[PDB]
Amino acid sequence: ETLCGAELVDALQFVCGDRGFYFNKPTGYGSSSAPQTGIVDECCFRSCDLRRLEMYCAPLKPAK
Repeated sequence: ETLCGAELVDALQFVCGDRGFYFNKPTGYGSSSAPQTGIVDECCFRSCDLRRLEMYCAPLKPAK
């Protein structure tokens, strides 16, 4: 059905891997912030798909 609490973190840990993850979707400057909203709203309170969930993975960088 949905992903919450520990299940949500396990999912984020598995999908994101070494990259790590975050919970609040970015908003961008001099904007509004429905206050601070993110993955709980998208994947726990409601149903989300893999592509949505993967948007909460942090970058990788790299550096050459």
